[PDB]
Amino acid sequence: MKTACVTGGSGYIGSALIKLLLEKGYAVKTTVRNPDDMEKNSHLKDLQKLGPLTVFRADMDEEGSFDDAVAGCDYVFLVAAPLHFEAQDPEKEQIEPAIQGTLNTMRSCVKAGTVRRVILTSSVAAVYFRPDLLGDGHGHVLDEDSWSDVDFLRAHKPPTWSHCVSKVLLEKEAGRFAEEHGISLVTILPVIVVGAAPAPKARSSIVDCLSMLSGDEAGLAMLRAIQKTSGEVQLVHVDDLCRAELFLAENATANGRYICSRYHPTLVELATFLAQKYPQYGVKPTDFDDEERPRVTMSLEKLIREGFEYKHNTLEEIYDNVVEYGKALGILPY
Amino acid sequence: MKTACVTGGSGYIGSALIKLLLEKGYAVKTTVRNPDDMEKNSHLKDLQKLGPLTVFRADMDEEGSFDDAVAGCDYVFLVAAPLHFEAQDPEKEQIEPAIQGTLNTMRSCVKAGTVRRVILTSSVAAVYFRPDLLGDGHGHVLDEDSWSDVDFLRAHKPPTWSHCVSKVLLEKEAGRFAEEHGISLVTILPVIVVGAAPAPKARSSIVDCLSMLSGDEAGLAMLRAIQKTSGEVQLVHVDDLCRAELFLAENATANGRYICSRYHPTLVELATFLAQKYPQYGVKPTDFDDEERPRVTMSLEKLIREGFEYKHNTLEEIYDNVVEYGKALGILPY
Ligand SMILES: NC(=O)c1ccc[n+]([C@@H]2O[C@H](COP(=O)([O-])OP(=O)(O)OC[C@H]3O[C@@H](n4cnc5c(N)ncnc54)[C@H](OP(=O)(O)O)[C@@H]3O)[C@@H](O)[C@H]2O)c1
Ligand SMILES: NC(=O)c1ccc[n+]([C@@H]2O[C@H](COP(=O)([O-])OP(=O)(O)OC[C@H]3O[C@@H](n4cnc5c(N)ncnc54)[C@H](OP(=O)(O)O)[C@@H]3O)[C@@H](O)[C@H]2O)c1
Repeated sequence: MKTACVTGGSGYIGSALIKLLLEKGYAVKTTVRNPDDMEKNSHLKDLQKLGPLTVFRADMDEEGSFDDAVAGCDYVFLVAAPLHFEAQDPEKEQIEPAIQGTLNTMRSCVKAGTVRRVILTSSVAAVYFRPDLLGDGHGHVLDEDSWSDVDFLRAHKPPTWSHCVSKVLLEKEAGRFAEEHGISLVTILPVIVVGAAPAPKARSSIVDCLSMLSGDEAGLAMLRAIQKTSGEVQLVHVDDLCRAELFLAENATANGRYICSRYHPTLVELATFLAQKYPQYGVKPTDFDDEERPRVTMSLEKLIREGFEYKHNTLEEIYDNVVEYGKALGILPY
Repeated sequence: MKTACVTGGSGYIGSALIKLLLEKGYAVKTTVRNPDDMEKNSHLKDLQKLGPLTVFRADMDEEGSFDDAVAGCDYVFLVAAPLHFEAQDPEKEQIEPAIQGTLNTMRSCVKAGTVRRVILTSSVAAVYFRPDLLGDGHGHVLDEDSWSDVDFLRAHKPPTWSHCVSKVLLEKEAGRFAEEHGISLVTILPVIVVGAAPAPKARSSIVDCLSMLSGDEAGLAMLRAIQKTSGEVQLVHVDDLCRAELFLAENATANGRYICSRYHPTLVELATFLAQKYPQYGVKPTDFDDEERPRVTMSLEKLIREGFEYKHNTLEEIYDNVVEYGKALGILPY
């Protein structure tokens, strides 16, 4: 019956979203950059056994190249994103591409004429950087009215500044475009995403949410930075994120942007849980002892108030299947 | 003018609910056991300044004494309840009287013929005691389908077992009665209640939530016992509880029982916050350095799902005015 597009079928979240859509009885069109690279897209053949799944070549840097994948779709899920933070001149090799790639895909949706709603996958990176509140000494519950401070980040350019900036600006641009062209756009703002997916070359948050077990120094540093800034980390199961995305597509009254987040542990509480459940990795929870900081946390109320239900509600349920995914991926050594 | 009854106007929560009802424009009737006790009831005279407030003499052990107080009321808020003590026969001295006193007030509610809805104040004490969930070493989120285990509590009679049993059995019986007589009954289930109220002789949870500042040994043990069991405590501001009670009376869709809770700190997080904001009391957060424990927490979703909004959402807003209240009561030395 209904048809939907997912950009970046080879991606972590995009692969998970394709599965849900097929299981839910959708015809699905997805885009990858190199449909012939079976090292990254071998899962697509398996996913085709669940329902009608069509693969298209596309690149956010090639204008109009999403025209065919998005043609005929009732819903489009803008999941793919550059995400190459790297360095150099981020304003031009990260921020401007991200903004333009988003507008590229948006134009293909207007040219299709069929798209009843675009669902954009942004990030709480576009929510949390509030230099008027961080450093306050007080706790804060941030909601969807909160936007990361682009001006402050451009001025001081702290590490990873271009990530929050890309997300804020691509979302503002996509929203204006949508209003300009009369197309319905809804945005979901995930926290750290945890869980298994079909993608065979996923890295992304799997590396970070598993870093206590692998000892990956970049994942560990990313977790500690979030905790020192917000007094906690925030986690959501990929399958809840996917269901929330589909929920926003299918509920007519859905409107605006939505935090998607479920469990907010401190690092010592997360490490204690992993050490007890997976002792083979030798986690030492005291490695993560930290002061009790004021909590700058994410409000969970918007999706809930509108009738959505998370199914992975405890730490145990959020980590129900990610460890085996990391092992299969090679992210974990055993 | 809509009219509502609040049982136990001398009490902590009862007084704050009276105050809310008046500000919202209700005609309020309330009960106490000695209307002439102006030391204990001075606030009832002060509250007549903000709206119509009539005081009656009633006792839950005295059949029919609530007839006049609930007569002509659209809503009846059953806040009053006998306080817990340690009895040689908690079945005859506590459990059975708690049931009967609840049914006593229920009868007056039908006999009045006007009562559109009864709001019962129970407690998460009727939710949390789940021997499997508490003992299995895993985290859990309890919701409104969870009931404290009466059979287990009777079989093994841990200290204070009769409190949870009294709340479960009286809620069950009140629900049976309401069905059998055609009166709408909604039940609210609060956690530890924090904040200033009009009552001049209030103790209850004010004692417990200030016990870190006061040194009160029974309060500190109460907090520590909850942390030992659940890995945390659960707090809600008395004004949100009062607004939630009113919300459940005025929304015809409301149905069943509702947890009322908002902020769930560990003891060391609560002590750290109090030490930093109230140094004059010499709180030592390290006194609460617990190994931590699996977290058996409360679901907040039911009231949110049905449209209710909490106003005290950070730990600091939950403690926005209770320290001054404990001083005015003499619970806090200075
Ligand atoms: N995972 C989390 O914890 C998290 C949290 C918050 C927000 N998000 C956001 O959710 C989205 C999905 O992220 P993810 O975790 O699934 O990471 P991912 O596995 O790296 O997915 C990124 C996708 O974008 C594709 N892509 C990048 N540049 C492209 C381009 N120029 N043209 C076409 N495709 C391009 C990638 O394909 P190639 O590999 O072929 O380049 C890939 O499929 C992202 O927008 C992320 O920023 C994720
Ligand atoms: N405060 C919390 O953290 C919390 C948490 C969960 C549930 N609750 C429940 O919420 C309700 C209000 O509690 P509270 O904090 O406001 O404690 P409270 O200040 O002690 O109020 C309890 C009231 O019950 C009245 N009462 C006791 N026996 C009575 C009787 N035989 N007849 C008539 N009245 C009687 C008492 O009036 P007298 O002075 O005349 O005895 C008293 O005012 C309670 O049902 C409690 O179980 C409170």
